[PDB]
Amino acid sequence: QAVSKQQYADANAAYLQSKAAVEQARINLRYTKVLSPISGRIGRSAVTEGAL
Amino acid sequence: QAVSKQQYADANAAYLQSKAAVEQARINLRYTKVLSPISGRIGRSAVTEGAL
Repeated sequence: QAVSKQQYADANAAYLQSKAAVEQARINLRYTKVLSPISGRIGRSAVTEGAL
Repeated sequence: QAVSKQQYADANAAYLQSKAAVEQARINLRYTKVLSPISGRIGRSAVTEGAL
């Protein structure tokens, strides 16, 4: 009873939001490495280095 | 003349302060019994026993 159910709610609420954010962060970081989907034969790179 | 006007003043002074305090005390006590404003179907008590 040291704290209202509301407070604990808001708390666990933010906690979930965070855990969410981190997972999304992790995924984006991982992609800073664009790997090849299949094993075929790649050709020209339509995208140039240092491009956006 | 058995006592200065000052003394009687200070006296009646405290008396009023008291009478004041009591009334305020009375009101707070009365508010400890949370009554229903109207009649009808009440819902879920968004507050649990023991909770502040």
